Amino acid sequence: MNPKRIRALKSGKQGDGPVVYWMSRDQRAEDNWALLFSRAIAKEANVPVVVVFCLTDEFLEAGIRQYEFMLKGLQELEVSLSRKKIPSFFLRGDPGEKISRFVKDYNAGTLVTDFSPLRIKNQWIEKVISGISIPFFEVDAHNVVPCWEASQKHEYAAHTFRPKLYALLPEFLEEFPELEPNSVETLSDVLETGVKALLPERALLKNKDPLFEPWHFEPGEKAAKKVMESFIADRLDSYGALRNDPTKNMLSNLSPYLHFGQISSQRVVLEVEKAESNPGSKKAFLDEILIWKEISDNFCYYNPGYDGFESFPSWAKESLNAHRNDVRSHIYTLEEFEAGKTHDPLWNASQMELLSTGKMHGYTRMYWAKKILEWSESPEKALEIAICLNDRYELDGRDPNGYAGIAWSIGGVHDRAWGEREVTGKIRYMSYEGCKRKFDVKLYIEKYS
Ligand SMILES: Cc1cc2nc3c(=O)[nH]c(=O)nc-3n(C[C@H](O)[C@H](O)[C@H](O)COP(=O)(O)OP(=O)(O)OC[C@H]3O[C@@H](n4cnc5c(N)ncnc54)[C@H](O)[C@@H]3O)c2cc1C
Repeated sequence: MNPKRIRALKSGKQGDGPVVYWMSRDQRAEDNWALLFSRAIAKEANVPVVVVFCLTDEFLEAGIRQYEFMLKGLQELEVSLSRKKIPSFFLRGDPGEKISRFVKDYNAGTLVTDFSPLRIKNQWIEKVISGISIPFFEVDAHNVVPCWEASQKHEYAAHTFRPKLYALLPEFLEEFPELEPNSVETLSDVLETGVKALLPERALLKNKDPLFEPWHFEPGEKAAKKVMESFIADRLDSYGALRNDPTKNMLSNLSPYLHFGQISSQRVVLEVEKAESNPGSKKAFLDEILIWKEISDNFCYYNPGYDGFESFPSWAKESLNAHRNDVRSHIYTLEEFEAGKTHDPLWNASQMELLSTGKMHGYTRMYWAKKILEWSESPEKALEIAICLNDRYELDGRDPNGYAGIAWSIGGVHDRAWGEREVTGKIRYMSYEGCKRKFDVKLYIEKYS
């Protein structure tokens, strides 16, 4: 148990009651350092470990697709924690008021949470800390190398992050010890009432018939294991050569599970490393799941304004500002962008895939966010438009990967300066003709009418 994984947010009188794990990011029972450390703290005090998960007033900003995925996995997680003699409690309200009241009504001895770098979690922590006196710990249960330990500053490129992370990989890439067992209404009720509130906001194709297709990704820890095994056995060999072809789904499709913490990324990394495949495909996949995923936490953790023009690199701010007054080829409102009402059939196909499946191909994720920059009055409104559609419609959205990916596409964050254009300046450019050379755009457009 590496102590560099756990940080202290409040040092108080170490309480005399159950250690409470505040699940936020990692919604799984296996391979969870926050769950394995809380048990270790529990055993050192002879008190049973418990889990509390808060259902917040911020789900109504997303849709049914995200609400169902999370709650269905929780129903499976609740059963799993029961079989390990850990009781799971679910509260519906403000985490600051709900958690503070809970630790008092149950005589919590120690409080543990998993690590999110997002602004909304720092908001919740501010409230809880001001109303509790027991010690408050957090564990990075989502990154292979803990976010604060990998780097002490914000990195400007991946070629600088890849040595700093791989030099610490032997310290932190290791097997999970098992979760030894211990010595506010039903979830189905909450799913029922939540669906009703969100229902008249459901995305609808034309009229009546809804747009989302929930049969693409089953939620839960067990489904994620089947996904990862199917990727390694069937899709890992050709990852490095086919990841950039949207006509073929040769990606791991792990992001909906990764975002909700329904499978630990290190569990993925251990099995990839031990498996024989195309060595280049292994090299390409490991870079995405270790370098680019864990640098996204670094961007969000070390930039308080990660979702604004303020966090862009200086060369990109200077270039974009010099082109704010250029004429734009087209301008679309958010409502037009949502429905896929653009003059680009490649963009409209990309939007239609997101609406239908809640997951959009990683390659077109760059084209789709750069045309938003090309068709917006200012880069600021483009950042808002890109954030709005991503968080609303992506299964894996509302994630540090999303903001880092969007900041990469719009402001060149973790990228370099390129040849100047109008409107977009030095930012990397992706043309309609360029995508035709790399993959058969005809099938992708037809597949999503
Ligand atoms: C503008 C934009 C927005 C994005 N929004 C999100 C998002 O909200 N949530 C999200 O999880 N990913 C986002 N992605 C990152 C990336 O596209 C997805 O991780 C990936 O496409 C998800 O599908 P996959 O699991 O089949 O990827 P795979 O090719 O199978 O890679 C596996 C994992 O590596 C990680 N990864 C892969 N590519 C990237 C990347 N470019 N940056 C960071 N991590 C990466 C992902 O965690 C991914 O799950 C975004 C990318 C861009 C360019």
